[PDB]
Amino acid sequence: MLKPDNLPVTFGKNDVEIIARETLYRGFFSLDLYRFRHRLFNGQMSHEVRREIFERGHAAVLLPFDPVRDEVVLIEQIRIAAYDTSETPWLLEMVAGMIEEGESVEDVARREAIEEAGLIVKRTKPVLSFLASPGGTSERSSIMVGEVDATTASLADENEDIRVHVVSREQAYQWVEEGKIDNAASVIALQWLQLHHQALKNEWA
Amino acid sequence: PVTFGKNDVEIIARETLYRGFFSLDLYRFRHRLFNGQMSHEVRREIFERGHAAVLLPFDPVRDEVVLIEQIRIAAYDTSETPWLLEMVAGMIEEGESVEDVARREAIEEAGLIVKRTKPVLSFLASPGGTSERSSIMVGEVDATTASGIHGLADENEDIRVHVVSREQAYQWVEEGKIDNAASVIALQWLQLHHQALKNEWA
Ligand SMILES: Nc1ncnc2c1ncn2[C@@H]1O[C@H](COP(=O)(O)CP(=O)(O)OC[C@H]2O[C@H](O)[C@H](O)[C@@H]2O)[C@@H](O)[C@H]1O
Ligand SMILES: [Cl-]
Ligand SMILES: [Mg+2]
Ligand SMILES: [Mg+2]
Ligand SMILES: [Mg+2]
Repeated sequence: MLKPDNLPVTFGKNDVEIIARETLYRGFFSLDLYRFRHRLFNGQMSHEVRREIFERGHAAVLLPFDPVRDEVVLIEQIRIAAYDTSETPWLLEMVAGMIEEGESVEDVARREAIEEAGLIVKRTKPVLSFLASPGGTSERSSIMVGEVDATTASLADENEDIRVHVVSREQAYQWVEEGKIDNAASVIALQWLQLHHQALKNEWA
Repeated sequence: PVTFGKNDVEIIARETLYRGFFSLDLYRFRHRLFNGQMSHEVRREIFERGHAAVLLPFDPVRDEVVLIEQIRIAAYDTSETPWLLEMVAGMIEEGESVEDVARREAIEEAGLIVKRTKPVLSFLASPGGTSERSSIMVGEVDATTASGIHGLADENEDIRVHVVSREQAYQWVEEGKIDNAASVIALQWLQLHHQALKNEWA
């Protein structure tokens, strides 16, 4: 038979038992309660543990990058939840969209690039996929870098709710360091780009 | 860059839809459009769970990182395993500073006594559906003493500590073996600033 998969952690998916899932509140996004038992590091089985989980979904995130002009296209839009801990709820972000049945991360990213920023992506490349806050939410965001021509930017579909900004990669990175760009998807994407722009520029050359 | 501020948004109401360990709130508001007019009323369901203090344990002398392992059941449906490799992290309670929480949780979750500490970055995990803000700090630790299982008994935290070189942790992030936001952000930051940090502390 097959050998088991290698894991970087101690226990795998088979070492936990999801006893039950109950909806605590059902709205656009449901807040659920998971009842489960899992192996402890000391070898013993746990009691039943209960956790409230915000079932948010799965998102596609696209970093529009122009390797020739070394620029990034950012979108400005309001994220009301940022109101209580930010100076302004209008954030500079990446192209993004929720992924539904039968859709791929790439399909959503390309479609969002057109709807939100009026950009037509060329080559795309998988970057990273992260869990926004796994202690309380199931959300998972997959990031891809999209090859674009920043000339075609700076009139898009959602132009009254979304404003497009074309800036140098270095300017964008600087804003992250200064804390002027602080939403997870953007920070991760821009740090990744700052760590890999040369190779990506040569790859797409 | 951004020009619209809080005066460009009219929060009509914030209602509590659900209140348990965490709360679920509804925001009813109007916000200005990029054509200058005000939007119709908009509703958004927001997950309110407080704010977090995150600590990246870094040994400048050995160039190693201390990671903690623990199960996060919310990762079950989209991950290969619910047990994640993460940074020390705690919920900031009533009037506690990011530093107090980060240093306290480091003892609690990993039994590490952090020496010098430095702020890193503060981010919003997902401004679209949650108000959560996580503030990351890097803490100087002696990795040769980091070990074993920890976590608070009364909270029922079962946490195991792992010590790996900084390069490995960074490669695991680019490889998707560490993929929770706080850890990814903290480790890419470390990879971008490790030489300057070693120079300062080592
Ligand atoms: N889903 C939940 N429902 C009910 N009780 C819960 C839930 N999550 C955690 N708790 C309770 O809080 C303790 C964790 O305390 P912190 O240690 O004080 C906090 P920590 O878990 O670490 O969260 C900090 C950051 O790490 C994760 O990524 C989170 O998303 C967050 O951004 C757990 O032992 C448990 O008792
Ligand atoms: Cl498997
Ligand atoms: Mg914790
Ligand atoms: Mg705590
Ligand atoms: Mg804790």
